[PDB]
Amino acid sequence: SGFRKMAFPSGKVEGCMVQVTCGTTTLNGLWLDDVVYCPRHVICTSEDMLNPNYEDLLIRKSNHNFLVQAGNVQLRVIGHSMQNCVLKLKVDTANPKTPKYKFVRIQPGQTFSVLACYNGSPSGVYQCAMRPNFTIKGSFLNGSCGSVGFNIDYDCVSFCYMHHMELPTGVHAGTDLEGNFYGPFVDRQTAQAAGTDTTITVNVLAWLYAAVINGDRWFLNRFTTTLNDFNLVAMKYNYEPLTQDHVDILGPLSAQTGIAVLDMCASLKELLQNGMNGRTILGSALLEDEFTPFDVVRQCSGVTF
Amino acid sequence: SGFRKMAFPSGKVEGCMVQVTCGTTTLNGLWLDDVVYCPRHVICTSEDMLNPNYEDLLIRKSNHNFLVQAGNVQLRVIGHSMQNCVLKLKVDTANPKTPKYKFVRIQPGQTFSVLACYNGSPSGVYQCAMRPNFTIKGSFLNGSCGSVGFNIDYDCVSFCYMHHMELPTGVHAGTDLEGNFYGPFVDRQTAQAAGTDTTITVNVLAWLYAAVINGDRWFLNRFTTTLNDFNLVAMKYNYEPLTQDHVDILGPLSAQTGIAVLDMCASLKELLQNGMNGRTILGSALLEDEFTPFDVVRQCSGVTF
Ligand SMILES: *C(=S)NCc1cccnc1
Ligand SMILES: *C(=S)NCc1cccnc1
Ligand code: NA
Ligand code: NA
Ligand code: NA
Ligand code: NA
Ligand code: NA
Ligand code: NA
Repeated sequence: SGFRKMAFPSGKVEGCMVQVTCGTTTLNGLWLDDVVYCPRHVICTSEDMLNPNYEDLLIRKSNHNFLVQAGNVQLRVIGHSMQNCVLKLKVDTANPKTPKYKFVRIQPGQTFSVLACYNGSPSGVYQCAMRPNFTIKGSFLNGSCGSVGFNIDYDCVSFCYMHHMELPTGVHAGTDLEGNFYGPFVDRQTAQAAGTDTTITVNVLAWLYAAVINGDRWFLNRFTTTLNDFNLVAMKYNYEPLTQDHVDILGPLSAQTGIAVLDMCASLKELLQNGMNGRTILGSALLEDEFTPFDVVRQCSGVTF
Repeated sequence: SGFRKMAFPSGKVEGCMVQVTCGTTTLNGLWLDDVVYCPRHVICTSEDMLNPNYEDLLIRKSNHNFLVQAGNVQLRVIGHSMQNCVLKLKVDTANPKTPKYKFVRIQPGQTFSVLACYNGSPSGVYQCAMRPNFTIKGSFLNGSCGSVGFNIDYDCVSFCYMHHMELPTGVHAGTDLEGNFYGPFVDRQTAQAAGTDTTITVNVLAWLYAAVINGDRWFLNRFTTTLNDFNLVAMKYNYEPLTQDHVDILGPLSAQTGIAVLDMCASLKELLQNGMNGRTILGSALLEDEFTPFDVVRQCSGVTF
């Protein structure tokens, strides 16, 4: 009983974090096998960040200019290359703590854990979602770049995010581990604005299922709806449109609870139109959208790693 | 920028989790040096839990009846003893992953991270507070007993909680690592009710400081108050009384922001009397009370471990 915003256990990723310094800039790197991955903006001065030419800046850099430290211990850099917006630093030692891993590019609405790091050392772990506008709402200060986001499946870490940027509005932008930004963002200190941050409808529904499984049932009503009728209301409240693909993914929660997905949609429609009237669901006064249907099943069934 | 409910990195504690089985009951143990700590109710059948005599049940148990497994590998039990509500199982091997550690008994209002485990394996990590009624609001299923709560100071783990019980209301009870329950709870399946769950006022104020540091300032008003005047309002809204000790602990946040503690109290008084009028603070529609003043300073300054 109870339902919490839960992060994956961080130990497998803690063993991969290193410090990368180029000139006067220090941030974090990810050490997997004999490669260290980090944001390419490690090479930029404060002048440089305003309008950087990364290919031209990288000409003036050699292997020995990239200082990589794993705990108390210096790694030897034997190659470097740029892939999109990340640098790959080849080192002479394979990380002995390298977990089974994959690089995945996630979809908007997918969740992941962030291990926020400074100087190659972990500060804390929390759960994030990739927003529909391809930002994340993190907790990141200067020096946090190269911190990563991940999911675990038993013993295999799927890395999906590396932190690069804070926008002027205080939301966060970054890349997959191939160095491709999520969304239209660029690694330059220029005004970039995010688009509409819509609510992840399929995740809200999953969390309403989690609420029913935990005895918070006050919001269940006498109504049903259709995908087209629900979606007219979703559009008005800046919710993502629900598709049959989303209905299919919610099937196991529907089967466990005996509440038809379109019935839960009609409960959600009423909460949008009426508000919460000062009541809470699973200790929240807002509809929570950073749990996926997979997250709710995992937490409600006690899946381990 | 941004502010998140952040857990400590879990790796140091992941290395200490084991599985303990007695008869048909399996739960989690904490392996530090050559001792495994676990809830004494590991020895109880389902009949037994209704009215257990732990001393009498333990007479029928020998070292070889306690099955301890660390990953794929069986530990040899060479002694056992009961201390309050925990068993201490002496094993023939010191845990090679034993971190620097301490056992601490926390005060109500203090926060900690929980590593929720099943079968000795980690499921997830989240942040909790010790409530003023000495319950916690966790996420725990059957098999989660022996999961622990902890804080880290650089490289030293302070264990403060071991999970034992779910109350009929779905809140959680457990012990320190000396086996003394927090609150009046007992390790018996009998109806136990929690007292009033009051709000941790000093933590709400800390979070309002975190909000100002992050640019969420709409709630700051033109008023001040006194400790006695604020406390009349606190009592009416089931908030804990504020003491000068709490005012002193909030000093560094007051100094950083230039907002006098009693001024922030007057802002909080207005939020209690007026509500949020459908607005949010740091993405919450409720006043959050599970960040300590220490937690806010740590997160806002990027402290690592
Ligand atoms: C990374 S080392 N620097 C950019 C930045 C600053 C603050 C928050 N997020 C990213
Ligand atoms: C521990 S193994 N069993 C008791 C229990 C059950 C559910 C949640 N919390 C504790
Ligand atoms: Na990280
Ligand atoms: Na992004
Ligand atoms: Na959700
Ligand atoms: Na634990
Ligand atoms: Na307790
Ligand atoms: Na708080």
